Amino acid sequence: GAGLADALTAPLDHKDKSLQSLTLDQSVRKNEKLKLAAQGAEKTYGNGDSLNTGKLKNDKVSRFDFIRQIEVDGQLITLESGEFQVYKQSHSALTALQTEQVQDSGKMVAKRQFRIGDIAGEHTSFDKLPEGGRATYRGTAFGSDDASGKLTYTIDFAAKQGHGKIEHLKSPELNVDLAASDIKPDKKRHAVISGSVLYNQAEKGSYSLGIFGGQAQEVAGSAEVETAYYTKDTNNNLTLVPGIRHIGLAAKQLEHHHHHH
Repeated sequence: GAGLADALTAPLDHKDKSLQSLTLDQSVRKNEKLKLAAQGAEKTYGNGDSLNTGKLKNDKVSRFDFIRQIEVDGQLITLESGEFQVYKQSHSALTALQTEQVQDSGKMVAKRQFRIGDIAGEHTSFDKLPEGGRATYRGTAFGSDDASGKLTYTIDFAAKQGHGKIEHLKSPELNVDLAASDIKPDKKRHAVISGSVLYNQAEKGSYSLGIFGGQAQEVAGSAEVETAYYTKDTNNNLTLVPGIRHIGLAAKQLEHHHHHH
């Protein structure tokens, strides 16, 4: 697939597959500039700009190089550097950022972080949900340095309650269970599910999924798993501090098309 450079250069096309535009909001805030570069050329994005996801492959992670910067007195200052990840589905898509370089004034230090960017798509109205039956969504859960997570979720529309499970991630602590939670309409009446995660029947963080698709075809959100990492003091004093591991979640129902299997 060589159309990943077309996502940064070619305009929006109505014939492109599935979700063709992603509004970059949380990925780049305020006056910041998010420069994406991959394959051939590059494109700079501002807050609210559109990402031409239509020319990216569905159900796969596209990887760009991102430089998050800001202008100070007419000159761009590199705030963050790393890899920008985009997972595209048919009615929803989400982005993630792997921090590789931060500031620490004029230089850049090497720090590795990972956060979830935007989670956008055709939000399903809570007032337009099915009434009865259980939908099975299967897809990907991807975290820092691991895109092979297998996400499985199921929603009961008669009880308005869904639950899930994450498997096959490299770190066995991240293979956590998505506890049962109710379907609730958010501020914009969109159908969202928020709950906790369970490892060995113990709370280890939270998770938030959004229902996307005109007929609730897909679910897309993120999970925050509670972990603990080491901090090396200025005198080599280790401290076991708590941290959060962010996991991108994106699943879809099994499709049945008119003219192909």
